[PDB]
Amino acid sequence: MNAQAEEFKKYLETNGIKPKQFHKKELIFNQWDPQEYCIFLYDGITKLTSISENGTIMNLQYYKGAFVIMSGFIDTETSVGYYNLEVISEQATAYVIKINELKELLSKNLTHFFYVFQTLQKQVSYSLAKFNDFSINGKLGSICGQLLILTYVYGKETPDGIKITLDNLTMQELGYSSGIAHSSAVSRIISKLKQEKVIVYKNSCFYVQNLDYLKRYAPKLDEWFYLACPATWGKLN
Amino acid sequence: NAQAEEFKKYLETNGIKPKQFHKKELIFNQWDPQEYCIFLYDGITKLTSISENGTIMNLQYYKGAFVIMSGFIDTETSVGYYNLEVISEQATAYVIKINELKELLSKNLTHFFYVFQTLQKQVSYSLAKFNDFSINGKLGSICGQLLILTYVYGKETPDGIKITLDNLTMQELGYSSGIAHSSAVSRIISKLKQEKVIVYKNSCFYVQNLDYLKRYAPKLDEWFYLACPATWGKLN
DNA sequence: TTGAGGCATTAACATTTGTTAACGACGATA
DNA sequence: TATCGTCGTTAACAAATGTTAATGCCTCAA
Repeated sequence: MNAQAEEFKKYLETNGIKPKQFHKKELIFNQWDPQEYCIFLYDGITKLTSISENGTIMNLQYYKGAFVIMSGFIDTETSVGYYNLEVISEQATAYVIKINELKELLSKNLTHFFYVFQTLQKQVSYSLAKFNDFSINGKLGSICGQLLILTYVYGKETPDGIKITLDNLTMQELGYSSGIAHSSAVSRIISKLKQEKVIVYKNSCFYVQNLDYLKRYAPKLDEWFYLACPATWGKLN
Repeated sequence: NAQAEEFKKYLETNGIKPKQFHKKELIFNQWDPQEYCIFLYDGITKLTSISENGTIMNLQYYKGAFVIMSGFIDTETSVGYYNLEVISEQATAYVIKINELKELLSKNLTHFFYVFQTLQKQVSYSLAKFNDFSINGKLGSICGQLLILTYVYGKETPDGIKITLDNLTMQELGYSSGIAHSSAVSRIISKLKQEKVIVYKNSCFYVQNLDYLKRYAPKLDEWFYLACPATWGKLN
C-alpha cells in the first residue's frame, strides 16, 4: 500500500467513483475502441501493449498498483495514443474515471492534483531511462534491462538468488518487451546469461544471481529506481 | 503556442524573468544537478546523457515552447541526471526553482493544466518513440528519428523536404538511435539513398518518400496526428 | 601553395540478431 | 496407456550491426 494512493482512494469513493473488478486477460481499455479514461489501477498487475497492422505485439511497460494510467489528454480530452492495458495478475481492481470529471476532482483538491502530477513525472523519467538503456547495448542490454526492472518490482530474496514473482513470463513475453519477434532469439540470449552464471532458469522461473551484471547494462534504470523508487531499490542493496 | 503566451505573461508577473543562452551552453547538467522547471520559450535544445565510459546518448530534441522537468515537485529531488544543451544560435528560457513551482501552479489552475498537458505529450511521445525504435532495430531507429525531424524541422521544397538543422552529422544521428560508430549510420543512409528515400545536398537532408518512413515509425506518425495536429497537417 | 584535421564514404572482417526447423520435455485430454 | 499440442533448447543459415581502417573531399591556417 501507499499513503498518497490510499487517501486518493478515499477521495474517489467519496465522490461516487466506485471500484471495478477485472480478471486476468481482460482489457481495461484497448487500441480499437478508444475511450479517453483515467485508469487509477489500485490493486493488480497489468501490461501496456500495442499491436501493429502487421500483427506484431509490443510490450511497452508493466504497471503495478497503485498507479495512474491515462488514455486521453486532460484539456483536449483526445486520445494520447492507441494502447491496450491488459490485466496479467489473476485479478485486479481499478477506478475508471471519465476524463471530464477528473478535471473537476483535481480542481477541488490540490493534494490529489500533485499526486497525479507526481506519478506522471515518474512515468516521464521512467520512459527516458528505459529508452536510454535499451538503445545503447542492443538486444542483450534490452533483455538485461527488462530483467533488472522485474527484479526490483517482483523480486524476492531466495537461497537460489532473487526469484521473480511473476507467473507466465514465457520467452515470447520477454521478447515483446525488447522488440524480439522470435522466441528462439530471446532463448539464445538467456543461454548466454546462464553460461555466464548471471541467471538460472529454475522450474519456469528466473533467479537472478548476478545483479551487478544487469546494473552494468542498465545503469540509468537502476539510477531511476534509486531516485524515484528508493524503497523498492533499497530492499536489494 | 497561444497557451504558452499566457504562461509567459503569467511568469512575467511573479518575478521569474527569462535568461538567454547561446549555442553549446548547458541549461542544466548531469554532474552538478540542480532541480529546475525549464520553460523553454524560444530556441532548440537536445536532452543528452553521457555514460561512465564516455558514450553519448541523445534522448530527444526540444523546440520551444515546451516544459522540461529536472526534478520532482513533491520530493524536490532529481528525475534523473541529464543535460539540456542549446543547439540553436540563441535560445530563451525561464528557469524556475523547483521549490517555487509548487506554489506557482496552485495560484492559477489553467496553467497547472497546461504544464500537465505538456507532460502528457512527453509521456505519449516517449512510448511511441520507444515502440518504433524497438521493432525494426537500427534501420527503423534512423527512419523514426528522421520522421521526427521531418515533421518538426521540415519544410517542403521543389526537391524533397528540407530538414533545417545546421549540425546534423552522421555521428549526431547515431547518438539518437544508439549507434556508436558513424560508419554504421552512413551505411544505413547509403541504403536509404539507393532506395530513393532521401538525398544529401549541402550536408543537408531531403526527404522524398515520407510514406517509407511512416512504415518504420507508425506510432510516431500516429503521435504527431494526435498530439501535434498542426505540425502533422503541414505534410498531409 | 602546402599541410593538418574533421567528416563522409567504402571496404573487409567479427559479432550479433533475424529466421526457420528439428529434437525433446511436459501437460492435458480421451 | 497413447497421442495431440505448447514451450524450451539447439542447430544451421541468412541478414543486420559492431568495429576498424583506408580513402577522398573539404575547410582552415600559415
